[PDB]
Amino acid sequence: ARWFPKTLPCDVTLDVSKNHVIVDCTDKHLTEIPGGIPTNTTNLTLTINHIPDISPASFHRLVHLVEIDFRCNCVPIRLGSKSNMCPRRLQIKPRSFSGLTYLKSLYLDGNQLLEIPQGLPPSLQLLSLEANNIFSIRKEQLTELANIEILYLGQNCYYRNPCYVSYSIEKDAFLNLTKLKVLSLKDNNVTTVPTVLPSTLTELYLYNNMIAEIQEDDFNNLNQLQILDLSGNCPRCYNAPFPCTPCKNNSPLQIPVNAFDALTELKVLRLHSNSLQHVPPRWFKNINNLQELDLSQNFLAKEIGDAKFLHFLPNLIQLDLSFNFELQVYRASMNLSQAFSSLKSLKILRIRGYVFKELKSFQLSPLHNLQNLEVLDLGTNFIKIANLSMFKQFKRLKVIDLSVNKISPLYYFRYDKYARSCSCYKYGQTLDLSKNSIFFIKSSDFQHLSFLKCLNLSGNLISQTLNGSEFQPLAELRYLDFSNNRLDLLHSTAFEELRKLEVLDISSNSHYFQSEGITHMLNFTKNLKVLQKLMMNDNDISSSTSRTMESESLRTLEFRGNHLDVLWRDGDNRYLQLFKNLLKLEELDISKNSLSFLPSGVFDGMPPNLKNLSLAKNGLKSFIWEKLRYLKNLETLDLSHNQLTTVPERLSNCSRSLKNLILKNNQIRSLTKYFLQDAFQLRYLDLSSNKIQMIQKTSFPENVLNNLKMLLLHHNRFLCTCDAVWFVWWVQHTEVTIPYLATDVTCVGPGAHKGQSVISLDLYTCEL
Amino acid sequence: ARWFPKTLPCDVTLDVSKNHVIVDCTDKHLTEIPGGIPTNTTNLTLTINHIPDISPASFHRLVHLVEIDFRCNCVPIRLGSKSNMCPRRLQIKPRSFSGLTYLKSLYLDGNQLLEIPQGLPPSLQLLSLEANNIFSIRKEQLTELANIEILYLGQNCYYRNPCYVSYSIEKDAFLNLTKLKVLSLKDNNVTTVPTVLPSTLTELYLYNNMIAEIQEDDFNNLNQLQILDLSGNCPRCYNAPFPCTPCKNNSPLQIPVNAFDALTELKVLRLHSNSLQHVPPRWFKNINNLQELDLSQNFLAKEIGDAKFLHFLPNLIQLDLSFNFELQVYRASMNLSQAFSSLKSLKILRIRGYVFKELKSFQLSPLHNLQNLEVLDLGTNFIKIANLSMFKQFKRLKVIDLSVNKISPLYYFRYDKYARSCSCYKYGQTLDLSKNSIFFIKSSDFQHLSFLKCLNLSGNLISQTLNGSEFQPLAELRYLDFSNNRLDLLHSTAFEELRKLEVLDISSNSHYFQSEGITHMLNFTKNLKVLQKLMMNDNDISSSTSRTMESESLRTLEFRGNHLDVLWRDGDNRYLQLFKNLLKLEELDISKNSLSFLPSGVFDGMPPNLKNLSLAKNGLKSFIWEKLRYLKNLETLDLSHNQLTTVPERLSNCSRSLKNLILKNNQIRSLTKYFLQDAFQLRYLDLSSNKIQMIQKTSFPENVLNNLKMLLLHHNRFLCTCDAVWFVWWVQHTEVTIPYLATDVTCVGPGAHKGQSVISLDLYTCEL
Ligand SMILES: *[C@@H]1O[C@H](CO)[C@@H](O[C@@H]2O[C@H](CO)[C@@H](O[C@@H]3O[C@H](CO)[C@@H](O)[C@H](O)[C@@H]3O)[C@H](O)[C@H]2NC(C)=O)[C@H](O)[C@H]1NC(C)=O
Ligand SMILES: CCC[C@@H](CCO)Nc1nc(N)nc2cnn(Cc3ncc(C4CCN(C5CCOCC5)CC4)cc3OC)c12
Ligand SMILES: CCC[C@@H](CCO)Nc1nc(N)nc2cnn(Cc3ncc(C4CCN(C5CCOCC5)CC4)cc3OC)c12
Ligand SMILES: *[C@@H]1O[C@H](CO)[C@@H](O[C@@H]2O[C@H](CO)[C@@H](O)[C@H](O)[C@H]2NC(C)=O)[C@H](O)[C@H]1NC(C)=O
Ligand SMILES: *[C@@H]1O[C@H](CO)[C@@H](O[C@@H]2O[C@H](CO)[C@@H](O)[C@H](O)[C@H]2NC(C)=O)[C@H](O)[C@H]1NC(C)=O
Ligand SMILES: *[C@@H]1O[C@H](CO)[C@@H](O[C@@H]2O[C@H](CO)[C@@H](O)[C@H](O)[C@H]2NC(C)=O)[C@H](O)[C@H]1NC(C)=O
Ligand SMILES: *[C@@H]1O[C@H](CO)[C@@H](O)[C@H](O)[C@H]1NC(C)=O
Ligand SMILES: *[C@@H]1O[C@H](CO)[C@@H](O)[C@H](O)[C@H]1NC(C)=O
Ligand SMILES: *[C@@H]1O[C@H](CO)[C@@H](O)[C@H](O)[C@H]1NC(C)=O
Ligand SMILES: *[C@@H]1O[C@H](CO)[C@@H](O)[C@H](O)[C@H]1NC(C)=O
Ligand SMILES: *[C@@H]1O[C@H](CO)[C@@H](O)[C@H](O)[C@H]1NC(C)=O
Ligand SMILES: *[C@@H]1O[C@H](CO)[C@@H](O)[C@H](O)[C@H]1NC(C)=O
Ligand SMILES: *[C@@H]1O[C@H](CO)[C@@H](O)[C@H](O)[C@H]1NC(C)=O
Ligand SMILES: *[C@@H]1O[C@H](CO)[C@@H](O)[C@H](O)[C@H]1NC(C)=O
Ligand SMILES: *[C@@H]1O[C@H](CO)[C@@H](O)[C@H](O)[C@H]1NC(C)=O
Ligand SMILES: *[C@@H]1O[C@H](CO)[C@@H](O)[C@H](O)[C@H]1NC(C)=O
Ligand SMILES: *[C@@H]1O[C@H](CO)[C@@H](O)[C@H](O)[C@H]1NC(C)=O
Ligand SMILES: *[C@@H]1O[C@H](CO)[C@@H](O)[C@H](O)[C@H]1NC(C)=O
Ligand SMILES: *[C@@H]1O[C@H](CO)[C@@H](O)[C@H](O)[C@H]1NC(C)=O
Ligand SMILES: *[C@@H]1O[C@H](CO)[C@@H](O)[C@H](O)[C@H]1NC(C)=O
Repeated sequence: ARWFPKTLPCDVTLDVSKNHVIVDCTDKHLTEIPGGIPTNTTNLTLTINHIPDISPASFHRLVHLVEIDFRCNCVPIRLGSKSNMCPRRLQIKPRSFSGLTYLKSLYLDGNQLLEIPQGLPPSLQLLSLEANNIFSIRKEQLTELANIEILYLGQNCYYRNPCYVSYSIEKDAFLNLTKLKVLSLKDNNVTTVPTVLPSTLTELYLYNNMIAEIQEDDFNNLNQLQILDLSGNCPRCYNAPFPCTPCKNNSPLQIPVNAFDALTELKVLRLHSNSLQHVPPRWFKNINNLQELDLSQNFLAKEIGDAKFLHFLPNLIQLDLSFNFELQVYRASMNLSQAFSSLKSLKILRIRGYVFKELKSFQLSPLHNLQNLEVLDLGTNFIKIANLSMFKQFKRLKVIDLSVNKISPLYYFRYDKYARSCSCYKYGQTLDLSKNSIFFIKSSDFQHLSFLKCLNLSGNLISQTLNGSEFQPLAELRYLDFSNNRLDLLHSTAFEELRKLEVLDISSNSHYFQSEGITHMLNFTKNLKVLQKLMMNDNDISSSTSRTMESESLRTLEFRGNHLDVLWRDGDNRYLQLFKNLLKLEELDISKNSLSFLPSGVFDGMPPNLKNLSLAKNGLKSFIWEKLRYLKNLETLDLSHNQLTTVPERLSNCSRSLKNLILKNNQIRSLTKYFLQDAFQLRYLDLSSNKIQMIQKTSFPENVLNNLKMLLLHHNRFLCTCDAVWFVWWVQHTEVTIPYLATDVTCVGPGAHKGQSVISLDLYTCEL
Repeated sequence: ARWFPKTLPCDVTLDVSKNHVIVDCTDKHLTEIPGGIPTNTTNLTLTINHIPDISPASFHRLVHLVEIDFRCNCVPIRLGSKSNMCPRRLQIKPRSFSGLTYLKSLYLDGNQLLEIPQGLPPSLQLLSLEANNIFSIRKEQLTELANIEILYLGQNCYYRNPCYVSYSIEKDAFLNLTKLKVLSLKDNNVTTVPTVLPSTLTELYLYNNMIAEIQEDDFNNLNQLQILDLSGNCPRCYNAPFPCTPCKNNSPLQIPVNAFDALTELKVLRLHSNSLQHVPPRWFKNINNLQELDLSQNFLAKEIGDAKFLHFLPNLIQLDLSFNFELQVYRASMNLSQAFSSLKSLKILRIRGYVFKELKSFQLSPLHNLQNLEVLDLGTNFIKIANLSMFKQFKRLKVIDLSVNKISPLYYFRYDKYARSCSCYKYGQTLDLSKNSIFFIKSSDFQHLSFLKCLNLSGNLISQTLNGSEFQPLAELRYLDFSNNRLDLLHSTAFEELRKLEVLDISSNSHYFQSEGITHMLNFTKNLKVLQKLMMNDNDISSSTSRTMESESLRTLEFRGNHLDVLWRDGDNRYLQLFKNLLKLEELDISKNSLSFLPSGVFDGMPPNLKNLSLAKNGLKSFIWEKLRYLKNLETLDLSHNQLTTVPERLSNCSRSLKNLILKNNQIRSLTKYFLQDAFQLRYLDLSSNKIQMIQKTSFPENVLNNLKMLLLHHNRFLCTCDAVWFVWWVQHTEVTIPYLATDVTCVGPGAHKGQSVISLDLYTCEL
């Protein structure tokens, strides 16, 4: 179909709507900028490569460039790879970017640059220089950036990329940048807030620095500021998973009471990890539109009980007061101030790491009349006693998170959560009791909680024989996550009281299935009349008392990580019809079941409307492809990560309906003579990570290839001799999507073509 | 330096003491018996091969053969592999074994033979024909076996190898075999006990058959019988993991009261899975020397309460009454008859699967004065309540097994446990409480059990902050298995009360290490003054409050399955000396820790007496070999299953003490010019499963190679051209142990030599 093959090692996407010709060369092991890049290229990306220098020859013909994303070409030694370390820093010669008069964005992050690149065009609106060795900002170096709007200079002096000296900023360095909206000097060893900053700033990030005190003048002219982040200045270092140095004498970040007076348009204020002991109400005197306030990782345990500053925050949407506990005090109860009732517009409230022994209904009374409250997160508190019926006065809430607690009958601790690199809530009211010490359950525990749509009891100590009476009040429940427990299916009436249950997860409940002679009733699904999805993964199921699983509604069953090779032992025909009576079953995942072979009767004993079947990671050494005729509605068949050596003689003769066939990571050395002859329903074929040497025209007919949405042939043992004249010509001139063509579709031999891509091959010698 | 290379594909071991020249060809993918087998061969083994026939040419010149082990050459379709199924049964032509006048043993198991091979020598003492299609025994066919002593004919007609008809045995078929000591007709569809059997029988096995009734005459002349096994005749099929057909009307195996009268020398009687409801005392009237009695998988729950037959068994050593529960009764208590006190010589008593709610001290009173009692196993009983202090009257016992129970504050079910294929008890008194519902522990729980030397609390629900007061009475404890629990190391005083503790297993206690911000005190080892081995595997440890683990006695630490890549994050120098203060540490396993690279300071921060270190399954892309100089007492270094591409330039310049280096399963394509030059201390090197093409004398000097105990070079990409002239010659003429030489040390190329072994290569063309 194509007259000229695309030999460039980059993915070229055209977007005529926004007029962008995008060339993506991300992680293509390039030591030079490749030749033949389109002249109309607007967005050129060369991220994760080993190009040692940039010169006027680099973007000589690409005058229409609007963005250059030249990131991580010489990433610092500690942040980057150790197998392929950068020998020398990126060298930018003069007049490299001056000729590109249309350049709006330029990312030169992770390149070990010592200074700000000079000679940049006046049309540049965004400049990113993160993870470099630029630790001294001078006014003369910023003169070229007259029209810059976004400027990232962070991660230039911190534990992962040290500079061994304090960050220096000349007085009024950013002042004459009259269009600067976003400025970020995060993770830089900055000692004072740089002044005078331009009034047009909308976002300012000075987090994870050595700023010990804020002056009252530091933000006197930032009347258009929306986001301010002064986190990690005098940090709370208890259990920090990174080198953490707190301020001397355990003092907090000293912020004057009138420091935020000029910030009338402030929406987000992040004071995370600042060792604050008090929050003065005077801070929020002129801040009426504050929507997000993060006060996590401070010493505000006593302040949570008084918190007079909450009366000055009626438009606050998000409030975070996590990990504020007194280092050596295990409180008896949580004391929330009555001022929390004045937070009329609050939707999310997170108070993790408060650390208290007992939660009571009256302790959450300041939160009763907060009509817009959606999320109440009291996780990681080590709560031992909590009457779950107290949440009957919180029916309007979407999520009630009590995860990681001791109730019985990396986000807040990571150094930089916005670091740049080179679920059942949709069902309704969720009550998360995951990672808890609940060992026994009864109907009275879930009393007055009939409104719940999802209950996550994952990671608990429940080692009970459920008989259909432990969740009687949970009538509206649609999702129950019972994973990482010790479910004992002695009675087939387990879970029957949950009549509106659509999804049940009983994965990683292997305990009773590991010991011999224990009764297991897998026929418990018959009583659940509206169950759509069931997961019983990693349960090590090798035996069952019941021979059949019945259900008139189940559409998806995940039986991964079990021992169906033991149940379907050759000669034992008892469990071959285990999934047959699941009449509406469309998806069955029976991967990771040690099935070296499939006995006769497994295909006949499959349900009638089965569409997607996965036999992946089983170690299958043989497969009777002709047996796929029994599976009349088969669309997807996943046989990845197996030891299969051959493909069927004629795939169309094995299955009339098969659309998607995944054979990746197998021992296939050759395809049959007429493999895809008349396979008209086939739309996707994966033969990657195999040992295929030759592919002929008869095996891949054109009428079948043209209907394919994608064909994967990468990581194969292709021999590129004159016998492979058809395959090399077809691959080069086809319009079929074949991923990784110019990076992992390689000739293993003969001699000269070893390690060469098939897309850049020229077999003119085979026709003289 | 051998003069003639050993090209035979079998391991030839010489034993001049017993004149045995052993030739082992087990699993060598042979389609013919290989040529050049030594003439003095006594023991020839050809197990797991595809040799289609045996003829007089097979053992023509091997006249000194005392044993032929020709097993699993045509294994039945259901028992064997499906990728390489046998096309036709093994064909034995006439006069194949008649010429071998010294043949004493002949195993022809798993070959689909239809009849007993005829023309065998008169010197044969053992003949095994298991897993074949011989289901009709005639007297004329056993004429040739006049001097046979051992004869296995089982597994010829069962679910894994059916015959579709009952097993037929002619009357007095084995009677004239006047030397027959062992006879086994197990798993054969046998309907009646064959009569008259020869009086010289010492062992008889008729288990897993259709014998519904025993006649009083069946064993009237077996006065020399020691072992009798009539198990699996009228079996108990509840939760059987194999096709199980019980006798009609739930009737047991009908055994007359005087059936065992002539068995005066009987030592072992196995009546497992016979659906017995009563055990008449009259059975053991003339059996005074019975030592083992297996009555498991029967319906003897009520009989355990009366058991008058135990008065006729004073010399019984082992008694098994497991899985005798009434299918639908959960008893309140265990009722053991007072007749158990008359078992003076009993050492092992197993009563698993009795199924009862509460164990009380007085219920075990019949076992108080049994002075020789060593093992009391009451596992798989679902016991909910049991005062552990009751075992104070059982100090003499070696093991008290209460595994798989509900106590809170494949052997019995496999078809044939003797099927032929093609721990802390040494410390002292063990109390096994594994796989139980114990969620909380205190000193009073282990009161009066100071005598215990090992306590296995593995697989329990303990989610407690141990502070050194939960095991105060356990003063003599040397081993504590606390694996598969939820250990919370809040206090560094955990386990300190166990002062004589030598081994501590806290593996698979990942729960609290998975959630952020939780305090973890790994320095708890300092208080344990005699701890020799500590295992903290699969705990997902990514953070720690303490920076150093201290111990003046710990010799072995297993830290597998953790996140040392997170603790030793580049730039974070805080946990690099975590294992340094473990001064007597000789073994450290830090495999499976996601360590793609080792930061600088890990080697310097290692303990001084570290002998063996494992960095296996880490995904290591690079390794600074020169850093091994810090580890001055290093003998073993295991870097298996990693992504290392190169070996050091000079291994001698890296380590002066390294004896064993394991580099299996890596991406090494070539060795450095002078790799093992002057590395005289090396005694073991593994370079198997790598991509090495060439090995020259400069990289592998002979003075260093000759001192090696073993050198593994299998599964490599060896190119066998004239440049590899030295490697092929050395490998052919060396006495150094290289395993898998004539099976997996193969030439990948060029053309002609593809798939050929290097041992059978002839490079005479490279020297003309
Ligand atoms: C962040 O900036 C501070 C400076 O504001 C850096 O601190 C300084 O770091 C250097 C190098 O580690 C220290 O110098 C050394 O001092 C020792 C002890 O006197 C001496 O033996 C060495 O030869 C060397 O001179 C210096 O004392 C230290 N100053 C202070 C006040 O701490 C810090 O390294 C920077 N961190 C990062 C990650 O960039
Ligand atoms: C080795 C034991 C294997 C298995 C055997 C179960 O058949 N037992 C068990 N299997 C599993 N997975 N968990 C447990 C927990 N405890 N038990 C013992 C047990 N608990 C209850 C009964 C009921 C007794 C009363 N019965 C009736 C009640 C009235 O309407 C008719 C049934 C229901 C079972 C019988 C019983 O054992 C005999 C278990
Ligand atoms: C997110 C919480 C992380 C961590 C914080 C503590 O490291 N807490 C915890 N870490 C871990 N692994 N487990 C648990 C279980 N409960 N808690 C809460 C808790 N329990 C006890 C105390 C004692 C209070 C009294 N104190 C005494 C010591 C001696 O001088 C007198 C006071 C000992 C600790 C303090 C405390 O939290 C403040 C845990
Ligand atoms: C090509 O470069 C332009 C200019 O940098 C990118 O434009 C940004 O697009 C996003 C999404 O529409 C906007 O939010 C930004 O405001 C745009 N930036 C500027 C400076 O206009 C564009 O995304 C790039 N194309 C691709 C595919 O990455
Ligand atoms: C070689 O064959 C002889 C004869 O079958 C084997 O001898 C048996 O050895 C075991 C101990 O290993 C004794 O218990 C048997 O009584 C011996 N049988 C006979 C008939 O004497 C010998 O083990 C074989 N050698 C090897 C290495 O397998
Ligand atoms: C065990 O022997 C019995 C006969 O004693 C076999 O039973 C017959 O099997 C055939 C084939 O399935 C049936 O047509 C007969 O009706 C069966 N007869 C009876 C009485 O059951 C049985 O198949 C044999 N089993 C094995 C595993 O060899
Ligand atoms: C809550 O804390 C305040 C101090 O911040 C204290 O005065 C008050 O008594 C506390 N409330 C309760 C119920 O303990
Ligand atoms: C739990 O709280 C409910 C009221 O919400 C009450 O009826 C019930 O008795 C309480 N249960 C316990 C065990 O305190
Ligand atoms: C339950 O919580 C666990 C974490 O504790 C999480 O992995 C899982 O996805 C949750 N369940 C649902 C349905 O979201
Ligand atoms: C269900 O189990 C509970 C708790 O053991 C019990 O009270 C109840 O009677 C049981 N109901 C049935 C029908 O088995
Ligand atoms: C499950 O199977 C058992 C027999 O093994 C039967 O008694 C029980 O009624 C079955 N349960 C259902 C829901 O079909
Ligand atoms: C087919 O089912 C598999 C699971 O077996 C799933 O991962 C895949 O997304 C499904 N594809 C379609 C098109 O439904
Ligand atoms: C398979 O192909 C053969 C030969 O054309 C034909 O006889 C047979 O009916 C086909 N079966 C199916 C299911 O297509
Ligand atoms: C033990 O069982 C016998 C019947 O076998 C019965 O007579 C006796 O009362 C039982 N003992 C107890 C304590 O229940
Ligand atoms: C456990 O038994 C001992 C006697 O061996 C007794 O002193 C103790 O009180 C008992 N404890 C309980 C909880 O029954
Ligand atoms: C404890 O029991 C488990 C099985 O429940 C076993 O794997 C482990 O080896 C036992 N511990 C010891 C020290 O033998
Ligand atoms: C140890 O913990 C127990 C509770 O398990 C407590 O009674 C005791 O006072 C504690 N001792 C110390 C020294 O902390
Ligand atoms: C463990 O370290 C903590 C500080 O992190 C210290 O308080 C405690 O004494 C240490 N324990 C031991 C046994 O060294
Ligand atoms: C590992 O070290 C132990 C001593 O701690 C030693 O006995 C053992 O032989 C070593 N393993 C190997 C493979 O050398
Ligand atoms: C050992 O290696 C170091 C580092 O490459 C090198 O400087 C030194 O010369 C080597 N030792 C010898 C004896 O060559």
